[PDB]
Amino acid sequence: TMMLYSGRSQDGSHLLKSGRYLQQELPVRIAHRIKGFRSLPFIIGCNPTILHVHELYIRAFQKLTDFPPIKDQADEAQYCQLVRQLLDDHKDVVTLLAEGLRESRKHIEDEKLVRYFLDKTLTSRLGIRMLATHHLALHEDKPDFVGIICTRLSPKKIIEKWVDFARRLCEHKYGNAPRVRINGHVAARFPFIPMPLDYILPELLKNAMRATMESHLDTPYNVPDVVITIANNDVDLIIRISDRGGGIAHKDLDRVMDYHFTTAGFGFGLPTSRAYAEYLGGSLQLQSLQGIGTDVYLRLRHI
Amino acid sequence: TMMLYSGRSQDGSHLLKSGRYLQQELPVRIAHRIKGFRSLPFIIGCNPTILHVHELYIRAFQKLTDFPPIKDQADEAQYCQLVRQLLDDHKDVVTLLAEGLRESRKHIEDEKLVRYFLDKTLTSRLGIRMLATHHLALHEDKPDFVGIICTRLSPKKIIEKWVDFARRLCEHKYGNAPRVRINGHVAARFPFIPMPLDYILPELLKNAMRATMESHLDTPYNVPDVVITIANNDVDLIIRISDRGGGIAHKDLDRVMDYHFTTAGFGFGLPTSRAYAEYLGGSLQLQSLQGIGTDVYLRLRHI
Ligand SMILES: Nc1ncnc2c1ncn2[C@@H]1O[C@H](COP(=O)(O)OP(=O)(O)O)[C@@H](O)[C@H]1O
Ligand SMILES: Nc1ncnc2c1ncn2[C@@H]1O[C@H](COP(=O)(O)OP(=O)(O)O)[C@@H](O)[C@H]1O
Ligand SMILES: O=C(O)[C@H](Cl)Cc1ccccc1
Ligand SMILES: O=C(O)[C@H](Cl)Cc1ccccc1
Ligand SMILES: [K+]
Ligand SMILES: [K+]
Ligand SMILES: [Mg+2]
Ligand SMILES: [Mg+2]
Repeated sequence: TMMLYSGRSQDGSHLLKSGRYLQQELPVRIAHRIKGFRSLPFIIGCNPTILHVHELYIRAFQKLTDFPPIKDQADEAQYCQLVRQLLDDHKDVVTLLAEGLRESRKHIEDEKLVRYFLDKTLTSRLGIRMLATHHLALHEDKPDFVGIICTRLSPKKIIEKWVDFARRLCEHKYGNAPRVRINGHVAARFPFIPMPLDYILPELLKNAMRATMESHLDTPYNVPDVVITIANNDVDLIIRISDRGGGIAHKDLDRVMDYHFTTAGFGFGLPTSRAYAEYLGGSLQLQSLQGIGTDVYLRLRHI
Repeated sequence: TMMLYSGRSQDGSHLLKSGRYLQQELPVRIAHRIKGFRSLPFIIGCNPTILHVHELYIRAFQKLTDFPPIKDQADEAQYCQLVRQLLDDHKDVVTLLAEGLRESRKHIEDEKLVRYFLDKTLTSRLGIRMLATHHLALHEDKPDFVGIICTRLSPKKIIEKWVDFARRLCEHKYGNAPRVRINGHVAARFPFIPMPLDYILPELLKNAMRATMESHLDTPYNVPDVVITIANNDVDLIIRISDRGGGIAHKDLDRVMDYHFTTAGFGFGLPTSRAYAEYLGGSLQLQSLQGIGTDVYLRLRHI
């Protein structure tokens, strides 16, 4: 449904076609988000933070539609400025929704409703930001990238990037962090879009590390490694993240995938990651060994 | 629904109550199996091997109902002889059903039907044999057993028993076998009924070993270990069997749980194991890392 244009061209004609495609596509997608807010239960839609986000989307739609049809490179250039502005203006939207919904959702009893709204809203948003960021990136001169598409992504490398990140957060909080071993198809390289991994990987790694530290309070200086296995085949990329952090309790298991649920970010890591994975044609599955640890399986389809 | 009597008594009164319970229970359960055969699609029910099994059940029902009410230890003793006879007469039933159904099932188009019949038939049969074997075992003087209930089963020990068994089959066929490492709650001991593990474990181990050998045809002398993790908590026992045997292909994944499906026993290992696990209140789940290996998770509820 959403096209990431991979074409390049000397005169910069492909930038024009891309820009014109965005211009047709973005207002429509934003209008769908606005309809989602309009259909929220009244009591939730009246929450001042939800109203703020609703108004941001209306404002986005207005600016996008106010922008004249792109006729030349000069126009396309100014359109990119608008798109950059909107991307920035909306950067905290996930956090505002989480906040606005936290209490308000407790009112209504159809708890399916908020899950559906958040799944639909956050995944459409991911898709919108991918499209827009892709267009902007077409102007960049990065080797191994066409827009936001890496032509030879290494799962091992991007995993290591987020491992370093998560380990530093963990070390800050607990004074130590599990080491991470990576095995399986460590030398794999293939065309792939980093952005979803950039959201999902740190969420899963933070979870695994927290769980490991909290279950080893007596030996923070000596905790079990987290073990990550990469499997690359013609159909999908599988990343298994296995910890010895004690598992997800039976009493918690049916709730960990709910937005807002946490035993402690703000309980969004798992449901958001799963929503993103499925949006892109993959999945996120959990296997809990209560008393031992948890295996988390991220699957993403190849391009 | 099915009670395994754990009571013991000096005068041998508990043997009488147990026997009388069997006498009430067995004919009813067998009649249900007979109704299952009666409702099989005509073309399948007419298969001579299916008819043979159908007739065995009728004959079982006749003998059980022909047996007079148990009034004393002398009677109970003779009833045990009948039960032993029937257990033996029916020992090859799974194999006969597999054979009788193999071709005949291809006729009818509702493929849900055979799955349902086999799930229902095989699990009811497991339950019946557990009840009967339990009663017979009440006469035995084994330490750590009440009937077929082990009062302090070690998952590690019973796993090692079947590991040795599977490794010998594997070595016979391929000239070598993966080593198996066991980790997690290796010292766990708890009350538990071995019989279902005795069916399931060798099936899962044979699968893992076959997969490992067939994916390492160039280095049969040096193959990846199978790794088994035990997790014991207050709710269930989890046994994870992880291999590096290349995984279950995407094109096969939705078929491996079908009776008769095999890429090579006779394609019964997985569906039978899952049926047994669920019958007992647990589950059997597969995680395939195509190109790398497979994790199989057996969960069984504590007693
Ligand atoms: N690897 C894991 N081991 C144990 N528990 C986990 C793991 N991953 C997630 N959880 C549980 O799931 C809950 C929800 O996780 P998440 O949605 O990422 O939100 P948060 O981390 O903000 O609590 C966590 O609070 C934790 O209880
Ligand atoms: N651990 C495993 N690794 C790879 N493939 C497996 C594994 N376990 C089962 N399979 C696949 O599932 C199929 C069905 O298995 P099963 O029901 O046990 O029957 P059988 O072993 O008789 O073929 C196997 O033929 C094999 O292709
Ligand atoms: O992040 C958001 O919530 C929106 Cl989709 C940002 C946006 C980007 C491009 C055009 C319009 C809105
Ligand atoms: O294995 C079988 O198919 C039956 Cl349940 C054997 C049996 C055992 C006890 C009483 C009747 C039948
Ligand atoms: K959550
Ligand atoms: K099968
Ligand atoms: Mg989290
Ligand atoms: Mg098998």
